[PDB]
Amino acid sequence: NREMLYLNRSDIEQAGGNHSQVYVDALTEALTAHAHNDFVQPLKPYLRQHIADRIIAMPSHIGGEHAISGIKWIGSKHDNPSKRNMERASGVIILNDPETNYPIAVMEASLISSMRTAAVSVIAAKHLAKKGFKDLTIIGCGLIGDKQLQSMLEQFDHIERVFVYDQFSEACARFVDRWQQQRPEINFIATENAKEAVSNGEVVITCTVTDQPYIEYDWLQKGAFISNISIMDVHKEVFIKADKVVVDDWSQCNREKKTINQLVLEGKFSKEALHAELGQLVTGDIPGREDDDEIILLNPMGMAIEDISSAYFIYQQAQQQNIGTTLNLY
Amino acid sequence: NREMLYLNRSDIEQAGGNHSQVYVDALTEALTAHAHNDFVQPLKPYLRQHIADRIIAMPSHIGGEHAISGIKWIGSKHDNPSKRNMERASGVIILNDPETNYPIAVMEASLISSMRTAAVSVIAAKHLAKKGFKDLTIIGCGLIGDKQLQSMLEQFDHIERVFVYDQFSEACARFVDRWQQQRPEINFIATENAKEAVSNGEVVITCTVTDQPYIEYDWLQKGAFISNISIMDVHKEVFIKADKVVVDDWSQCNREKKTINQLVLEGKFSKEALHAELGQLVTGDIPGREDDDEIILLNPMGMAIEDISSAYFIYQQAQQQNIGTTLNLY
Repeated sequence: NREMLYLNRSDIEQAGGNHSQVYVDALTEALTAHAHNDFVQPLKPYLRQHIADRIIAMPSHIGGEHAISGIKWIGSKHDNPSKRNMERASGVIILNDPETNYPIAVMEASLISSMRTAAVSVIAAKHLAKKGFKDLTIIGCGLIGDKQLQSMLEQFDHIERVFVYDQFSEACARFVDRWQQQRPEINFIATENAKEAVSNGEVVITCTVTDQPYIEYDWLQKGAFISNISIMDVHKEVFIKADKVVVDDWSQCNREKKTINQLVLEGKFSKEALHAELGQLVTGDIPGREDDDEIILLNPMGMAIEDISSAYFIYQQAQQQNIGTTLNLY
Repeated sequence: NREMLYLNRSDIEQAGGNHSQVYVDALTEALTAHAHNDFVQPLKPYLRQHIADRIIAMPSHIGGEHAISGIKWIGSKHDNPSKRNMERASGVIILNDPETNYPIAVMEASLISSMRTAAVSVIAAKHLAKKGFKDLTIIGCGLIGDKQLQSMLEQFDHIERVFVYDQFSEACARFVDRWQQQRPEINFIATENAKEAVSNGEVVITCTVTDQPYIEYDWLQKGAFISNISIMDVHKEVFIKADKVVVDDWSQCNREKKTINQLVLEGKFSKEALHAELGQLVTGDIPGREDDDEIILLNPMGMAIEDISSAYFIYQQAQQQNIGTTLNLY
């Protein structure tokens, strides 16, 4: 019979998707396959009927000993939390057996999506953050910020303070209150503005939904690593002044015309100026942080192979634990 | 609760998806919205790890009084029937509420896909075939050919003979035998070659999987309508010599470099030479067949709005009849 496994968010959590390790492990493998160019990843088509209101199709194939195909079909409505009391992002991931191309799994996407994006920060930090760093900064208190924080805390037990800013001060206060209770020994500090938050972080993670940059280069401590997960938060000067700029995929960043492409089109950046793709750091191909004064920027577009790899890892754990609903295709 | 309806192929059939009318009705509306440019349809990204071995993401939004978003994620392995005794094509359609962008349905795609492609031929024939035509030609005896035939027979009761060719003579014989039993009064004729089949058809439908053209212009009877569903079957001269060429979407056909784009890039065709987009015939914007000697070619790329419209029609019928499996997203 042609069957598929359906995994809702509860099943995904039950199968290990509520903690970072599975994502770190999945993405380490996927980033390795990426550095060996053993994947295929078409440009993501956006469906706009805000730069946030859209549904994005993210297909990819990851080659290798355990190859997998699939697509993340993920949408957002800026309005959902405020007007409808629903999460902003929603979606499904479909997995496909590359032997037959048949769909084999239908899974909830939003948890997986935000967890894999947090694992991006984790893996980058393992390579690019100062060793033993004590101060973490989160900008933006949504579900992205929440998974970013959860994952950093799981992966780096030396974090002692967390600086937190959201321009909706209310969202900030609720976020700090819950986390302060979740982790009583860690000092969570709600800051009065983004500058205060950024200025204090040895690792800074941007998790907002604006498209105007506010982060200025001189807010950055010497030795800082900034994981610019929400893309548009960082002023252009930062790209020009950081000692190292890392991306997930050069060809994606250099599409017309994202911030890096605009920099290239004037005479201000080039593939030559780029320190690394992330996968290249994973493989030990190119060094990561080399001293403790370097200010280092990661600017990831976000890649389908990350979603499909993660979802696939979780699917196998679910199958092993008899989790999920078996559906018939026919 | 965030819930979705899962409809497998059996449910889709139970909900009316096993007959043409629902597709004709869905596509008439979608083609109307297309002619009024009330849709958004990104270029389809192909995932190739044969021109047939791939998975295609087909996202679209159809505006209008009952707007709907969604994606068809549909794959093929040339090999599946021969090596694995599985259907070549497989896939899922996901539907999305454009209010929130949340997914609302997960449905089996392959039946819907082939049925909507047959409805394309039906609707085009209503506008472009000679009225009362008696002779139908099917080239290719797969599931595409099968749905094309089923739908023409349902929609045109004046068909008296069906000329059938498949280059795998065995596939042809099995197809004719089953259909001869299904419809005993109609003469099904297995032909010795494609030329014999094409030469006899007042309506000719191409349903093969080759990428080399064999159909020559002078095989075509005066007054013929050819629905070139499998795209590559028709020699270039046909595009140049037909009295009318109709497409589903000009911008899609003129992408670099399909047959029509190659014609445009040399000096041999232009948007000026094109008689119509299909939607324009539906709206009564541009006349269809104007006399009974005209030889008329339809060359459809295939469009996401057709899949999503059809799936949406079927979803509503399913909801009304309590068909399908309710899934939780969370």
